[PDB]
Amino acid sequence: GPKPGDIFEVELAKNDNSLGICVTGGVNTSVRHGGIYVKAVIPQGAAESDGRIHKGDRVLAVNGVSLEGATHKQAVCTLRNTGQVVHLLLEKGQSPT
Ligand SMILES: *CC(=O)Nc1ccc(/N=N\c2ccc(NC(=O)C*)c(S(=O)(=O)O)c2)cc1S(=O)(=O)O
Repeated sequence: GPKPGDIFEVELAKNDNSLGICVTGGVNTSVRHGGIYVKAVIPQGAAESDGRIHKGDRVLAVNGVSLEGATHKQAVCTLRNTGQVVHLLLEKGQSPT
């Protein structure tokens, strides 16, 4: 598989179903690393259906936009405001599934 600490890109299509993602992190929200961790995933929502993204996975960028620094609300509203195919950048070292 990909190595731990591997930066990998996922293009998540919202083809199957609604996004059904939420995130946490930001300015030193609950999570210490402030990483934009996936907070919730709707069962068989786009992330879960795609199987690549799950809860606890950490996003850093969104279509080339460093989401780091931003608050958890922007992080959610960002996904919520993104389109069908979105380029998500994630780095390994995420929580278990
Ligand atoms: C998984 C999760 O946490 N989802 C969540 C959490 C809280 C709410 N309640 N109110 C709310 C609505 C909408 C927004 N932001 C945008 O619409 C861009 C916020 S936030 O900005 O404070 O996060 C809060 C809703 C939801 S939802 O089920 O994802 O709508």
